[PDB]
Amino acid sequence: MCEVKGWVPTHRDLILSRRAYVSCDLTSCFKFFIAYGLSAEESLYKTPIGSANTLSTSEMILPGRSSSACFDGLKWTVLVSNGRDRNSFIMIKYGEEITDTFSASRGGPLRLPNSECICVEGSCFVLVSDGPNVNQSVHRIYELQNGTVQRWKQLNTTGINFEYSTCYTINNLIKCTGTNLWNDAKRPLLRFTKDLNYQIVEPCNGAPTDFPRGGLTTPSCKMAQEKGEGGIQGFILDEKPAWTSKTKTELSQNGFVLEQIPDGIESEGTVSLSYELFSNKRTGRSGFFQPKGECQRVCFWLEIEIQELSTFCGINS
Ligand SMILES: *[C@@H]1O[C@H](CO[C@@H]2O[C@@H](C)[C@@H](O)[C@@H](O)[C@@H]2O)[C@@H](O[C@@H]2O[C@H](CO)[C@@H](O)[C@H](O)[C@H]2NC(C)=O)[C@H](O[C@H]2O[C@@H](C)[C@@H](O)[C@@H](O)[C@@H]2O)[C@H]1NC(C)=O
Ligand SMILES: *[C@@H]1O[C@H](CO)[C@@H](O)[C@H](O)[C@H]1NC(C)=O
Ligand SMILES: *[C@@H]1O[C@H](CO)[C@@H](O)[C@H](O)[C@H]1NC(C)=O
Ligand SMILES: [Ca+2]
Repeated sequence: MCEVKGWVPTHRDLILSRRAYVSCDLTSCFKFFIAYGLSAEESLYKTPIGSANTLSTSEMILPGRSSSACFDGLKWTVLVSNGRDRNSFIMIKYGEEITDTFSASRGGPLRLPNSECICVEGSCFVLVSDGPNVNQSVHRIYELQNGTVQRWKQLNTTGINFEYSTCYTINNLIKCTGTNLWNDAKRPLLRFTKDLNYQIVEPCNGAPTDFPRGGLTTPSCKMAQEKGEGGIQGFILDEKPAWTSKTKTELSQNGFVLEQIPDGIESEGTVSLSYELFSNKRTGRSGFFQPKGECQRVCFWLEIEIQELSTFCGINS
C-alpha cells in the first residue's frame, strides 16, 4: 500500500524559543513555539517555516507555556496552557476567537504536548496531561470541533507516564508516540480512533529510543527500566514497516539515527535499513507533522543546535 521507504530533508531582533513544532494549513507550514525572551511573558508565537523567529517575522498568539495547534481545513485550532496547580487551565482559540477553556482536574499543571494536534473530518484530537508527579500522571484525549470541547476520554496509563505525545494519522487511525519521564527508556505508543477507542502498547525490540537511556538489551515487550527516569520528546512511526529514531548513542545527544523495522514495532525489531544524520551536531526534541495537500504523507521535525528545527518527509509507494 503506502510503506514509508525512506526520508528526505525538506527544510534546513531574534526571539528565544523553546517547545517548537510544525503544523500546516492548506498551502504553507508554520513553526509554533513558546517565546520566553529576546536576544538582548512566555507566549505562543507562530512563524512561517522559511523564516527566523523574530519580532518582524513572528506572530504572537496567546500567553502560555505549552501548546498544540492544528488546521482543520477551514481554521486554526490553537490550545495553550497557563496558570499553576489546581488553577492551571487550557484555553482554545478557533480562528480569531477564544472558544473554550477548561481547568486542571488532578492537581495540575495541565500540559499540552508541544506538537500538532490531529484533525480528521472537522474534529480535532489532542492529548492533555495532568498531575504534579510523573509517577501518578493522568492523560486524556480531548475531541474538539470548531475549538469547542465535545468530549474527552481519560486513558488507563497505570504503571507508565505518557508526556509529549506526538501524533499523526493514517486511514482514520490516530497514532501517537509518548515520552515516559518516570520509568521507561522505551517510548510508549498510543493508537486510537475517532470514537476514542484506544490501545497503548510497548515496543517489543531491544533498542530503547528515549534520551537518557541504557544500552541495547534482549528484545522483549518489557519496559526498559534502566535510566528510564527523565526523557525527551520523540517519535516512532508505528506502521509496517515501522521506523524508530534516537540519538546515535546513549552517552551523548549527538547525531540522529533512523531505523526501519519491516515487521513493525511489536516484532523483535530486526532492522532492514538505517540512516545516520547530523553526526556531530547536538540534536533535541523531535515529532511528527503532516502537510495537507495518493498515500498520506508523514514528516518529522527535529531540534538541532542557534537552536533550529529541521524537517524531513517520508517517501511512500
Ligand atoms: C489499567 O491498566 C493497567 C496496566 O495495563 C498495562 O499497561 C497499560 C499502560 C496498558 O498498556 C495495558 O494494555 C497494559 O496491560 C492494568 O493492570 C495490568 O493488568 C494486566 C492484566 O490485564 C497485568 O498483567 C499487569 O500486571 C497489570 N499492571 C499493573 C501495573 O497493575 C489494569 O487492569 C487491572 O488492574 C490490575 C491491578 C489487575 O487486577 C487486572 O486484573 C485488572 O484488570 C487496568 N485497570 C483497569 C481498571 O482496567
Ligand atoms: C512519586 O514520585 C515523587 C517525586 O520523586 C515522590 O516524591 C513520591 O514518593 C512518589 N510516589 C510514589 C507513589 O511512589
Ligand atoms: C462547527 O462549525 C460548522 C461550520 O463548518 C457548523 O456547521 C457546525 O455545526 C459546528 N459544529 C459544532 C459542534 O459547533
Ligand atoms: Ca524516560
